[PDB]
Amino acid sequence: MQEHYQPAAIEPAAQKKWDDARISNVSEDASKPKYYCLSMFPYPSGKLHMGHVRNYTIGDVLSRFKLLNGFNVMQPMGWDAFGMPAENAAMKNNVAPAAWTYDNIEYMKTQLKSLGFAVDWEREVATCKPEYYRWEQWLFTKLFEKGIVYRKNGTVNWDPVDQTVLANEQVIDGRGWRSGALIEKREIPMYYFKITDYAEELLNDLDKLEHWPEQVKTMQRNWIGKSRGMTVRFAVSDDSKQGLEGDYAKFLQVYTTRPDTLMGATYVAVAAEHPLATAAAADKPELQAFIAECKAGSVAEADMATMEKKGVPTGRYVVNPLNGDKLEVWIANYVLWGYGDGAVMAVPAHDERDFEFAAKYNLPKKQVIAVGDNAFDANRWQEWYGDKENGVLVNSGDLDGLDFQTAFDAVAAKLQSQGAGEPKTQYRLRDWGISRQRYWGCPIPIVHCEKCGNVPVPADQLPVVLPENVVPDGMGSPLAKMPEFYETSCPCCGGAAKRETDTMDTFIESSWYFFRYMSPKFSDGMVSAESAKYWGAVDQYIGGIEHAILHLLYARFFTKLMRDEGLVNVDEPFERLLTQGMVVCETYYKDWINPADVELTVSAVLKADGLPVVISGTEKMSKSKNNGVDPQELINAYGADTARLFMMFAAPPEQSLEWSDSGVEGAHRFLRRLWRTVYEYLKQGGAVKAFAGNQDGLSKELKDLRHKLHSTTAKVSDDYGRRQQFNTAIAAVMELLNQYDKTDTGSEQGRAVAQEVLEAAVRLLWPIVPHICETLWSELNGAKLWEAGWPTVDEAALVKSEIKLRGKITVAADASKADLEAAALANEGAVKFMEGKIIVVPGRLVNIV
Ligand SMILES: CC(C)C[C@H](N)C(=O)O
Ligand SMILES: [Mg+2]
Ligand SMILES: [Zn+2]
Repeated sequence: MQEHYQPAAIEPAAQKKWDDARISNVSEDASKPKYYCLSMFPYPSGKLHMGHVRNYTIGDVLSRFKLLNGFNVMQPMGWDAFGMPAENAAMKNNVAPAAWTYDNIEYMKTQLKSLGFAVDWEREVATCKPEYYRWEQWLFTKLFEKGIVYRKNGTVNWDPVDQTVLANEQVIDGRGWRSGALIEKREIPMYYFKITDYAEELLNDLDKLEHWPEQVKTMQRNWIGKSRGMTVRFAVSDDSKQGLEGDYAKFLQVYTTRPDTLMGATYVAVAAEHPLATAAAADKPELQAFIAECKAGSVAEADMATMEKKGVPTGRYVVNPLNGDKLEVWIANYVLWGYGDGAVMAVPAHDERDFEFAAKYNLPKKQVIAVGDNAFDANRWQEWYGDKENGVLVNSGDLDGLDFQTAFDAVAAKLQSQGAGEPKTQYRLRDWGISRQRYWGCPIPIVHCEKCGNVPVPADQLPVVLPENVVPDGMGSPLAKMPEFYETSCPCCGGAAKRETDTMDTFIESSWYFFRYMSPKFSDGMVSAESAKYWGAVDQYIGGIEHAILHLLYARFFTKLMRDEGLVNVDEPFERLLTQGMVVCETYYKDWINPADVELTVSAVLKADGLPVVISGTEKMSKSKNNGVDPQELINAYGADTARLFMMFAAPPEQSLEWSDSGVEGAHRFLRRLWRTVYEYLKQGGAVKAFAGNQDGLSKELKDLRHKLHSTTAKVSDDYGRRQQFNTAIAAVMELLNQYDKTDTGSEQGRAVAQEVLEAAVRLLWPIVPHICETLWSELNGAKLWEAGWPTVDEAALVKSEIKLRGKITVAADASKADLEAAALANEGAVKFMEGKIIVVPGRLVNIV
């Protein structure tokens, strides 16, 4: 054994031992219980960043822990390789996006192998390869046949200068980004997943996920936005039919989730495109201007709640079918023409938005809900104005006194009798548009034929191959200009036809890749049933909260689609879910300087020029402030184990991790100490059989150390398995070593206990720093570490020794105050001096007066 810790020595050899042993290359082995630990696979955008290293070390700790508990553990990796990164690099460097990701793949793959993650590289996928995306094309056509995917016209943001479609985030103040020209909204045919059909199943199944963090389930429910409310029809007043045609001359229909407050509607509001809006806007020019100002506007959800609510009166009127009030119809910029009806009611007394609107315009407010003896101020919104649970109706005539749900059922009753109303479920969830006017993406398997329409490619012809020898210019979609690509035959009639040229939302790959890992070379379908039956569902998923909504929702949706196709039998893909916290680092600068390029003394200056540089604040490692710390700088300088140890110890996984030079140093020093402990131990005796069995007759000191050992093993087992707090687990192992350091392990029995401590410590840290632990282990013991398995808790080591003057009794050391006092009134010498308060002094006397 060398005296000095050399990570650059032992880390490649350990990996080679693990590789040669093929401990991570696993099959569908019924001779072992399966465990599927999955980390969110990366975009091959170039190199790894500290976020990758944190995410994948967390998954590897969990994987290795289950491995040492004998599970058949699959920890797969692969490349989410479609998207804009490559397309952008293709413009920047005149290289094909394929060639640019593959170069990133083989680099990041050796970068990951370098870190020693216990990963089944035989299960590696790359989503940008035909043998992968052919299967999402296949499912696309299957669902397109059933109408679960359909074609309809949707609006997009067209930049008439950059000449492509822009995302609703890449538009700034109504204009483009790299062009900044006035966006043209254009109606183009597009493909959708009918995810609304699965809304209720996606909502209700969340309850099955007892091991998901509730916030993620909460975020998923709010995005689906189920509501149980009422459709309500308002008779258009006789004087207000001027210009109204058809069923819009008859009634204004709105949706509401507070029909219990229908007696409080003081006006109504219609979208800019509403027939009543435009029928009023004929002879009134200022309404036509308002309608145009609304049309020329963003529709971003974030822009909507942070928007000055604006309305205009119309002079048209409708009648509330409950109390006969005459209510003016306003046009308002918060009403959207597409979400159910194009119009809402407004109850300012019990809806804050309606309250601020009515306070701006001096519109009336009618309190119809009261909450106990709560005073009500018409010029002061308070939280209880919107109480759906602790309210009963007031100023509502024959509806006074009912709670929400009783008044709900009564208003439904009253409205249905008149026919003017019916209950209705609604969801904010829209359908999932998957078409992208982009090159580097899965081609959409549809061929357009003038005779046969939009026909899907037969399963025999799949894949529709994306040509890789392309360098997109950003001035269009190169597929739509490649006749050698889009020109084809019709599969139904054999005549001239053109392929679809849009590609798919790259969320499509990440929506089913966890199943493909079960059989990534299977050629007869998405996933062989043999592997799907064995692996079932992902036992543990690890990723960032940036995917808690859309990616998880799409992954769950694809699971239930794939189930309903009979490809899998699970309903939900991820049982356990762990959200990694982000990694932050200080920034340095008008001109942001990578920290490794900086000499930071109290002060801080450049690394080259040596001139004073500005030490700015601390934030997520990014490119916007050039504070990403390349983990390759970390591995070269301290080894992989120091890197993994630093991030697992710096903070709990869910919490943000602050980069720290002294932190990495400490991690490396602790590994240096762990190395020296074993070396010093073997220098004065060499290996011996670890202590085991009855510990009676061990000295008090060695007994305590065995107590500290097996209590540590229980707490590290708990921190790995249930709490998933790896920082406290590492702390506990440091506490054991500290007590060991203070324990005279010189005797024969002392060396046996010392051997027990060390053999447990290296196995307890192996999930975090396996390179040094694998090395130290084989220097302590000749068996395979993975075959010796996770250390067991010796519960005997946890039982600590037991503790007129009438007599003396023996009680336990962890006894109760009633435990000692109970034996006092049953002692022989006690009853002899008692003849039919009890001052119990723990550790001395228990006198009974
Ligand atoms: C699960 C995937 C959506 C993860 C994604 N490829 C990422 O690197 O963030
Ligand atoms: Mg269950
Ligand atoms: Zn045809």
